[PDB]
Amino acid sequence: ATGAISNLIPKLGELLTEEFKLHKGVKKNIEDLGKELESMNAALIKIGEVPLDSQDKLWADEVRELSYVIEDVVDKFLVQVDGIKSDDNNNKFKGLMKRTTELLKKVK
Repeated sequence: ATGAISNLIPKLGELLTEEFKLHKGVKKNIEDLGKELESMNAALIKIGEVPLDSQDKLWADEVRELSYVIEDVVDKFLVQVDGIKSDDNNNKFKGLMKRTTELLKKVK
């Protein structure tokens, strides 16, 4: 037999494609939100030059509430990204590669 290599090839292919779909989906979501926050930031700067009513005050509170909501989602994403970098299973690559390369040295 060839060990688990026959089973490993389609699993790595499944992992490669699913990781690629996840990256592109997350990358697009962050960029699309960043585009709208930059557009909102530019609009709020133009309004700051205007010499406001109660509706402006209410919408200012809605802007502040949205900032909290987005900041919470982004801060927790940064924490999870930091955790994946320090993850135990994610750090096993270098340990497997060292054993993999040393065995392939004996081949050639």
